[PDB]
Amino acid sequence: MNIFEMLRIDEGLRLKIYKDTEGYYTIGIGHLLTKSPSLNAAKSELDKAIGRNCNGVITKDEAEKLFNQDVDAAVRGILRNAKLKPVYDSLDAVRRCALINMVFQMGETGVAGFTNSLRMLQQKRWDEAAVNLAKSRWYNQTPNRAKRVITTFRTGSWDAYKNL
Repeated sequence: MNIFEMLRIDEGLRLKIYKDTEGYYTIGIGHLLTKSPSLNAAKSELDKAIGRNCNGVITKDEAEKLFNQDVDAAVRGILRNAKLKPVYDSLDAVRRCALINMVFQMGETGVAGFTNSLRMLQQKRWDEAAVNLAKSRWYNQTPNRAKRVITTFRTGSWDAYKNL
């Protein structure tokens, strides 16, 4: 398993504009288009993103292209972030994937807000950190996904995704 396979399990693939768990306009593999309530604003962002007139629909090809960009941006954001970088560097390969997953879902900013958990992950206090991560809006709003990510941090293995 790798980051792409992991995210693709968590996000799914939709070739038509759709709404977030959050109600936001999205397409592809969890590519947020706009936080704005207009389908029209979303359509406009979509065409801007792809470089063609899409009329709200893309190909698999285009979806994966956006996906490659989003993953690349997530990793680069982590590396540029003063709070994130140190944690990332301290982690093993599997756990690194779990941090990347969080960043992709919630953005650099959102994750950098989990001060106490970050501290515990750096210290390699896996069980403690898993309990602290669960105490969040994130876990209450998307519990099955959060619990997959959390197990990943707890165990350092891909078991949560084996099932799936």
